[PDB]
Amino acid sequence: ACDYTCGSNCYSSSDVSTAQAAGYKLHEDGETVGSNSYPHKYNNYEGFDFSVSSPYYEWPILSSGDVYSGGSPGADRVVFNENNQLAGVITATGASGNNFVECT
Repeated sequence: ACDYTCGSNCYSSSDVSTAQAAGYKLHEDGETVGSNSYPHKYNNYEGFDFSVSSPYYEWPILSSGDVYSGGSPGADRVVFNENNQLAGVITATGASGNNFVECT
């Protein structure tokens, strides 16, 4: 089936790693992409039980299988810290307001 499921989307650990590495390479390069400038800090107002240390960053993960390069961010994100440890996979898909819900 799917390593991670974000609402309707199905992502495999390869998907997640392709998105995390990209994600992380810009953050170490002091760069960003798009109107809302990703990757950027993730706050954790949801209170997720992420066992890797903060701070956290979020990067769009796309259902198309493309690596985010500006434009529509989509509702799913990858969350990584400074050691490039995966915190988890979240989506805006299914929550109340700005809440994110964790992908399954």
